[PDB]
Amino acid sequence: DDWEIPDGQITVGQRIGSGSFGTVYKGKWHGDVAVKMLNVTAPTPQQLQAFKNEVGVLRKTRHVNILLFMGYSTKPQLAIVTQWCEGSSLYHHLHIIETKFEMIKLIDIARQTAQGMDYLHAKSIIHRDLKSNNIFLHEDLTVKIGDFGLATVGSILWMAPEVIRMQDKNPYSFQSDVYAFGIVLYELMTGQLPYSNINNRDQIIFMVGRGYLSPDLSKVRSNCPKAMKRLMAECLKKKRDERPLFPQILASIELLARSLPK
Ligand SMILES: CCOC(=O)c1sc2cnccc2c1Nc1ccc2c(c1)=CCC=2NO
Repeated sequence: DDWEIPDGQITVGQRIGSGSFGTVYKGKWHGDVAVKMLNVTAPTPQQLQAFKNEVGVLRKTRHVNILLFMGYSTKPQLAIVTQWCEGSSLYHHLHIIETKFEMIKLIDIARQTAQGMDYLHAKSIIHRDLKSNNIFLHEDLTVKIGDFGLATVGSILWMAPEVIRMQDKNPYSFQSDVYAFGIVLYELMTGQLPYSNINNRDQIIFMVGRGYLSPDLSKVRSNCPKAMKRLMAECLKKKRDERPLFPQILASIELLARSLPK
């Protein structure tokens, strides 16, 4: 049953980038896998803890739309092994290679991301770092929500105002996750990162916190359904309690889906 992998089983190859608390690599372990690794000579109890935390979280997830946790290793170094996604993250698709997705597809990406979160929230798992960087597109047609380093039971554009102005003790809730999802909906419908016309970060932070700046929703592409625009505004509510929860969100996306191809 248990998920530890004995030393020497994980062949670590190409370095591909970074995730929360570690470096990501493409590896082999009964096929292609992704490997997030500490690569520190000796781990701090600080690091040891965030590692044991994440593993504990991942092992409660088993879902199409949640990046499949496969195993962990503490042996050569601290490392988490997950399935491989050939074809890049949603952030990369949108703001790096500039994939021009069709609308029908964009809504389906949004329908799966919603689907995955509903699952996590049903299991009382707050992601706390949802962004397009953490939304992976497996073989170009299947959304896998990844990176649970911050989840519970640095990147500010997806952060709800409440979270931005650090008060009280815990600003992170289902509602804060909904906000994050709201911004990825923005990226999808606009093909742009929010506040793109402001070049000062500490201004964007300040301003979102005091609520002087919200995402400019009149930038959604003309064939984005009125129903979809409405849901987006609902997610990006400054007051957190005026946001819907994912069960209600998902329903809306599935209703606008059926009345689209016709
Ligand atoms: C170019 C940078 O991209 C990366 O960071 C990539 S490319 C890729 C491909 N397939 C799966 C994951 C990834 C990935 N990121 C991640 C992010 C978090 C991860 C991870 C891989 C393995 C365990 C873990 N924590 O839960």
